[PDB]
Amino acid sequence: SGSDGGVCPKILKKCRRDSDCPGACICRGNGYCG
Repeated sequence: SGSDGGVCPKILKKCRRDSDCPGACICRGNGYCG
């Protein structure tokens, strides 16, 4: 979850790229949603 579009619920779902996460989420450096 970030800002100005970066909005995400709980993060515990892996992500390859930012849009790999469901919702308006992005991807953290830990290899999971943000």
